[PDB]
Amino acid sequence: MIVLFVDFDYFYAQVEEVLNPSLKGKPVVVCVFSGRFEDSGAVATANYEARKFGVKAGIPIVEAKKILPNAVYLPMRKEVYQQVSSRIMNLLREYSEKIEIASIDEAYLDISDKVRDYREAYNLGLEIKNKILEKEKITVTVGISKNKVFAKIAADMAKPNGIKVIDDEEVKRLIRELDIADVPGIGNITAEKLKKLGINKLVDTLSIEFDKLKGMIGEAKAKYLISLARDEYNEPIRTRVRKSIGRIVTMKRNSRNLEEIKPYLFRAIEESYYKLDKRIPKAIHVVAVTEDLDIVSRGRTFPHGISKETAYSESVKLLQKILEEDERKIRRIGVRFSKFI
DNA sequence: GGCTACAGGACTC
DNA sequence: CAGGAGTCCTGTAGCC
Ligand SMILES: Nc1ccn([C@@H]2CS[C@H](COP(=O)(O)OP(=O)(O)NP(=O)(O)O)O2)c(=O)n1
Ligand SMILES: [Ca+2]
Ligand SMILES: [Ca+2]
Ligand SMILES: [Ca+2]
Ligand SMILES: [Ca+2]
Repeated sequence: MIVLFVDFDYFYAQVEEVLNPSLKGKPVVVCVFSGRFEDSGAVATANYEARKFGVKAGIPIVEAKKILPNAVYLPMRKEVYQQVSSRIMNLLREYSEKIEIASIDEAYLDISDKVRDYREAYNLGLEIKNKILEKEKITVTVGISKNKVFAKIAADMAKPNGIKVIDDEEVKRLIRELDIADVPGIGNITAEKLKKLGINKLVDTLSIEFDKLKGMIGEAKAKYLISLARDEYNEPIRTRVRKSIGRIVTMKRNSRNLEEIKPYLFRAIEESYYKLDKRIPKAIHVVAVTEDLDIVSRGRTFPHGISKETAYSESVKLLQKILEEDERKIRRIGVRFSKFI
């Protein structure tokens, strides 16, 4: 199989640049203002200008400002980025029916039947990079390999504004050399408990007792890593269908007071229903982020669709449930709908 | 034993 | 100083 992965560069930031070219060349920081106090919130993402100085996704906005006080701080305008995204996804579909839109920012294309080899695949990569630049002036990075995991690693190595092919030999080389931390799906926690078994590379999973790998990191995860080490990994490119829709908001104040939280919970429901469009969920979950950043939740599945009214009442019951079974204070409250009809 | 629901865990962008 | 949205897996407990 031949997979061609497309990853838009500093997507949110670049879209802002396309809409306002004077930004070009400056450090741009796209932010999620929380509402609690001046500059409370976090960085959603930033361009390379800002990034090369340590301003990265997830850090607090005030910390970003300490590092880059004169950078441009823009509020997230997701709907805008989503519309530009949708248009680019449509361009990619001209290249293949077997397409997987993994996020607002990435897409996997199976071009096995469009191209004969990696040479023709690389060339198809330039063709795509060019198309997107012509139509939307967005630069992207193209990763190419025999499966989704290595096509993504390929792009991770070539961004930004790049294109890279990882043929069969480098796959073998990477299995040996590549820091297993850089493997998609392995975060700090997993990587810590991995690399602490001397497993620092994909190969190391082959020589360790299985019940043991699986003891530290779970079955699915160990099979995944091993199948990759054996160069026997295969996951087809697939149309993705959204399985949940939700909304979570940050309260001005942390609270444990039911009447004080309801307003937030209710607004989160309204926004959620809106996004459901015509989907009818059978399940609802009330999600709360506590005082200390711990996530708690209580849900319920119904044998029928959930009307907005039923969502309102059930959410309060679920919220009460949380309040009763957890003495902590809530800082963020929301809901998530799933199991659509 | 294994399938279901539910709640938490970990990860990705 | 700690936003937001969405996905997959696992441990536990009911049940067949
Ligand atoms: N922690 C994070 C990470 C990403 N984001 C959002 C979700 S999608 C948008 C992608 O922006 P981005 O900077 O282009 O992400 P990348 O790491 O792919 N940058 P790139 O090198 O272009 O692929 O960032 C976020 O809100 N919070
Ligand atoms: Ca990405
Ligand atoms: Ca990107
Ligand atoms: Ca063509
Ligand atoms: Ca990692």
